Amino acid sequence: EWNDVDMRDPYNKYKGVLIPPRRRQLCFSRIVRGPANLRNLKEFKEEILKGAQSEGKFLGNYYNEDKDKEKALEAMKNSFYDYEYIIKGSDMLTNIQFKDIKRKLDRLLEKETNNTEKVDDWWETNKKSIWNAMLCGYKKSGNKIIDPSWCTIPTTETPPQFLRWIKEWGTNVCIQKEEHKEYVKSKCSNVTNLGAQESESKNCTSEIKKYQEWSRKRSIQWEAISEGYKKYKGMTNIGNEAFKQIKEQVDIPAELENDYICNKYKNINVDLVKNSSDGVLLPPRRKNLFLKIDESDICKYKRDPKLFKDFIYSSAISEVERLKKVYGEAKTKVVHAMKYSFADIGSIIKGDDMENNSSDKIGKILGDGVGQNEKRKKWWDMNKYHIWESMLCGYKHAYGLDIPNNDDEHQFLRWFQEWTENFCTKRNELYENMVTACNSAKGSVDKKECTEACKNYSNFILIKKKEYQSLNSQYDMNYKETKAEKKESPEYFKDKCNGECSCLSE
Repeated sequence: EWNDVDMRDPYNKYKGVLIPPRRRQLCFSRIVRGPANLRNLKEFKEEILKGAQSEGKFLGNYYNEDKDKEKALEAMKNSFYDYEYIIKGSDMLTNIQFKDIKRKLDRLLEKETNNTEKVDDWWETNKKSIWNAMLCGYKKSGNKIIDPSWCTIPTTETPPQFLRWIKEWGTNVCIQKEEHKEYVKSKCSNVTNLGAQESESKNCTSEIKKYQEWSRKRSIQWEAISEGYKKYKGMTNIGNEAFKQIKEQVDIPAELENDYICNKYKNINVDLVKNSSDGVLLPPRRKNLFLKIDESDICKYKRDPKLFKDFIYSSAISEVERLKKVYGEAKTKVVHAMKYSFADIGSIIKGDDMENNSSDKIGKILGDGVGQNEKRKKWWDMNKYHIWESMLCGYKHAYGLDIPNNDDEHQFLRWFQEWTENFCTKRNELYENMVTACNSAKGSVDKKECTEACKNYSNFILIKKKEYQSLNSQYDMNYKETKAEKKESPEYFKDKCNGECSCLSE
């Protein structure tokens, strides 16, 4: 059981240390101390060896109790890490006299003012002895790295003790969280079927709710331990909120009744907007999209998908970098352009939209179908999340989080919505320019600047019909019998914005 107070009381240091439930209970065969005054260097070494052998035996018995495909190895490695910390603490731990008195007696008996190098070498010798305690054990008896007639794992080098403790705590907390998630997902897995009533399996939700609060108890506790580490360091989610929140799978029945990660983008480092249109218009981004065909990596994609993934990552990073440098400085228009680029990339990578090179690339990489891109959809979602995190890091570094639901809509419909938005922006800009140009001004015209001011707007409106013509063709795509119209087209345009379609379809 998670006994926070039970450890806090004897610790008397306020540190938030919580051992796992399996590592906490005990094996009672071991005795805290045997002989009272029968203490000698050789006798003390023998007693420590016996304790280590017994501990290994109980670890093996527990692993046999588990009998898991991979949990056994994780428990084995954690046991070695914990015992290594205990043996080579070389500092103050939660031991009354388990190490201090032994070290004092060893230093007093070995020689007058014995050095700590002798104790360190003795500890390393004990580690070697615990490694060799198998005594050429049979392959069947012990489970280790599988080799012909020799099932053993190589010795693991000891990293820094501070980093080693950080890693052990992280692995413990993670393993706990995956185990809790597996337990919650196993039971009450099916919620879509007969999930209208919460009382049918409400308990399961309560369980996750309990887990949720337990997760909270972890979070603060984790923070506490972090603080302690800050003191001792003296020389598929978006952020930490996901740890406190619960998976979306439970949201269906749950309806209401420091910067190390951010440095990965840096570690992985390495006129289009002002172009004027001259039967289908060319979008400013898709016209100069970075989708160059590389025939030198065609065979590599078939041989090692890893190279293809690395190429995809590099291309995405380069495209996002060039886009951010070419956007400008205005926050709102820059974010709108980023959303437009994201929609364009999602559409292109789905293999659904007039481009032959993209279709050939998709076919060569996987030979995708006409419109089946579920794996492509998930890949696009992951790439969008990665690009969003990279852009957040870039913006934070340049100037000192969750993706909005507006961009999460269908890419095909969002693409027309963003056309409507940019058309409205252009209309407003032209209106303001024409009002400011010569509105205050009044046979032959005296100022030639405004002779071509308003007319272009009409020509632009003519382009509108062309777009409307394309819109008409787009309507033909929606006019199809299958899902011909979920809700009326002009009213759909009006309601497709959260206040941004007031100037749209007016």
